[PDB]
Amino acid sequence: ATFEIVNRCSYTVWAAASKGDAALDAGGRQLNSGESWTINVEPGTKGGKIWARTDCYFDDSGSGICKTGDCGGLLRCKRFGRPPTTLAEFSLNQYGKDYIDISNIKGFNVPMDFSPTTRGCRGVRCAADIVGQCPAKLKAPGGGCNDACTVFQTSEYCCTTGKCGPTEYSRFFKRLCPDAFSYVLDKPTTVTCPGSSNYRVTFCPTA
Repeated sequence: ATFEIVNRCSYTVWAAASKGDAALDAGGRQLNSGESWTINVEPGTKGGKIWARTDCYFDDSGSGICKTGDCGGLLRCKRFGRPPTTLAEFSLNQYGKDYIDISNIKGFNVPMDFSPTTRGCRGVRCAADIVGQCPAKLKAPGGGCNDACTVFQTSEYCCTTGKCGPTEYSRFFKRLCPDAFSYVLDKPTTVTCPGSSNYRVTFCPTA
């Protein structure tokens, strides 16, 4: 499956792609404003994620740091990134279908659209100014808007027991972005696509 990753932000981002225990394609790359990077993701990939990292520095060996979404200091991510990170999430070729969503469960850093480039399903988008409107207690000093689990580490926010409800904090994310997951047990906003669809992830789709 091909994913074209497009940076429409006015600032540079460092795209990342991982399934948690391995890189997808090269795992990461710098995208200047306007740049597009196309990666290939193996069919059957379960629990894949794509995200943006901001304010990164890497040396010539590809080691460094990012202010949001850092994946163990690597340019080429092999693991998931440090919150806050808006997440494009996907599982491919699962009994004949693909499943896609956007999630704010790990917070929000950069607005995103995640859409198929092939027929048979709709895209999803979370492009509101979540960082600008972020509740004081969730603001990440390093940049972005943290999820409540990251900030407070309670069973209720982290849904540790599989029993949790919406919260004042989850409702903030849901109000700004109805089409993204706002907490673990949120009413799903997952889209079912034909198996083996192709996709485009666009950062800052409306600006």
